[PDB]
Amino acid sequence: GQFEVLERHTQWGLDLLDRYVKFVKERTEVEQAYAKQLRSLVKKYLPKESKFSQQQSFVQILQEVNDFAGQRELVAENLSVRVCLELTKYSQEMKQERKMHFQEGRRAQQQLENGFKQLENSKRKFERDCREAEKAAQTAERLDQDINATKADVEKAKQQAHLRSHMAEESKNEYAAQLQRFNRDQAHFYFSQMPQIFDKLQDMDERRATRLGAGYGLLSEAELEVVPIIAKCLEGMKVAANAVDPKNDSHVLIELHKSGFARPGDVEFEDFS
Amino acid sequence: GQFEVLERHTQWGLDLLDRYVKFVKERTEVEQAYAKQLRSLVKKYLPKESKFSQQQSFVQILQEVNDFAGQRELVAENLSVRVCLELTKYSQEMKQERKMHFQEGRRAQQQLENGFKQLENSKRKFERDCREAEKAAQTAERLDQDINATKADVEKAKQQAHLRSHMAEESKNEYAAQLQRFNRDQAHFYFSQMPQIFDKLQDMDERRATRLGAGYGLLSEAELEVVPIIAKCLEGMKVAANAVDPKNDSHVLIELHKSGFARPGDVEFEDFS
Repeated sequence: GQFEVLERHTQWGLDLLDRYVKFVKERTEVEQAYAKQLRSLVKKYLPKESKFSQQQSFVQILQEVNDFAGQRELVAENLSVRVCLELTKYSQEMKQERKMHFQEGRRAQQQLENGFKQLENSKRKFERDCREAEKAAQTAERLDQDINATKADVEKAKQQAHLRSHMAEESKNEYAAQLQRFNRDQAHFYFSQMPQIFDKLQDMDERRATRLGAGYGLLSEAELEVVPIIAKCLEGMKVAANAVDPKNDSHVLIELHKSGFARPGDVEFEDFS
Repeated sequence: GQFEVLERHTQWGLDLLDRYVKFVKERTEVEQAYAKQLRSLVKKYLPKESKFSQQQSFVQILQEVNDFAGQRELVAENLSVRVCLELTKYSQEMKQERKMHFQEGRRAQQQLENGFKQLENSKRKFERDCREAEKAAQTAERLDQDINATKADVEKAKQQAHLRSHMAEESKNEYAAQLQRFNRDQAHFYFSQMPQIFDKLQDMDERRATRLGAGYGLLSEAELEVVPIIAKCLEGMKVAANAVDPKNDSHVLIELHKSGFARPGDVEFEDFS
């Protein structure tokens, strides 16, 4: 009974494993689609004038957003490897080890069942043999009481009875031996054989569970790894914004252009006379 | 000259403003599409068995990922407000203030140009008036030298000359006054009038530049604001993974099910005889 339960439960353990793997695969894809659009966006507004801080910082910011997208691709990459690829391989291993333990258990059950079939046939053969001996005893008996039967009639019927009696005895002994044989095997089957199989499944199940736990961890671990650089990115944007020097951009304007500011002097008198 | 340059430059300042606004709007949309898929994902694997830590932590993790999506929506929300909405309104204000300063400048140029047209007409009228006086002087002169002309011929032609001479003098004075008038205005135009307009455009431009700088800042500021909760989210996932107690889940299994583990005893002997 504890066999069918472990069977459904260990299968459930692999199913959950396979779902987590599936959940991370999609997380990976969702993450990548995002980074993609982030790249595209940066492409769309980046320079196809660039002397003023205003136009400068905007580039520096587009740059850090572009780096940020890089970090997200890094997470999608690591998860895809440390989790999906690895755990998918590991789920295949455990799916197989599980199969092996159950085959060993089934073989154990089959060996005992075959023992039971032996028990059965010997009991049956004992029963029928008992009936014959009884039917042959009733016959010999009745003639024995028939004062008109001959001594030969009694002798013959008695022979058949003694004969069937011995056969029932022999059949009884094989039934008995078989019973003793079966009971020991069954006892041993439940005392050590099944417990030993249960241990293996408990061991494997616990290993998958622990490994599934580490898989859970890789989800947050991949995020944590990129935390520092994402912080670098954010700072890079904060400095860029504070780099915008409005009063100085003005200075730069009335500079490269001033050489064209002509201040016309007084118009002259046109004496025609 | 410095007018047309400031004209193109201040327009460029508003254009860059409008591009940043545009860049953030899309960032907002890219961010939202991401959070959406993140929500959908969590929906897809969340519970439509839940007694084992393994199934537990997975939910707790799906929960924190779901919260994470919330934080991203929060950023998309804030940017959409503090940047897009606000700066779009502000770009409209500055587009209008800019228009106003240039109209004031154009009016200044038109007033001077109209002054020049006055100068011109007076010069022209002086020139033609000079020629007449000259043509009339050559006529009076020639008759004056003609010993066969009469005194009347000379007198008449001289009258016409003196007359045209006075008209040329009067026209000269109006040309002169006009010149003095124009030169002062032009001088004043370039000394104070245009400088005063330039200041206003410099002031406005610098204000848009500074404001555009703050807009740049809101990009990183919105990220920083959610940094703490995103950290909470990551921790929530790390604990969940470390909460997976494999050895204890086993315990929970051979519990709610054990009441069904029947250990069959010895089969009994069937004495038929």
